[PDB]
Amino acid sequence: DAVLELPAATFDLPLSLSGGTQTTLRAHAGHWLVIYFYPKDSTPGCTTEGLDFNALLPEFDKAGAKILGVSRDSVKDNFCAKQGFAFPLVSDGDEALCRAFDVIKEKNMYGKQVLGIERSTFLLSPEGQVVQAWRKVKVAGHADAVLAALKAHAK
Repeated sequence: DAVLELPAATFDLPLSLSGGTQTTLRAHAGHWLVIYFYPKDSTPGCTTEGLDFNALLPEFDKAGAKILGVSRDSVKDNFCAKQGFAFPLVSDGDEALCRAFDVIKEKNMYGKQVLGIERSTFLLSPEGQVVQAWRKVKVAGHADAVLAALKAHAK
């Protein structure tokens, strides 16, 4: 079965691409979609997770999937966004997508409780079913694990 049920409206939330234009999940209907969420407060983790997926992108493509990286623009490095991944990065400006996937969590930051993204990834089928989820992700080996899961489901 599916491991998560998304509200249908999630699929037409307008998502801002790092370049300025927009996309939606519906635009990816018909192929597998990996959606990974990353917190803003860890630039090295952002960079590495993104570069790992970038290195595997041709393999993802052959296995019938696209990748979307998602975070939320916050006033509180640009280094990660400046890397140039060959898959889209989106800024979820109002946390609508993040909240749909339930990835916004409370964290303690030096005393202060704050809201932040819990690093998490979801694999969606060509028809939009969430077939597998990963939460509070350890970056090491993660992109490989997601690729392995995709091949197990799609083949």
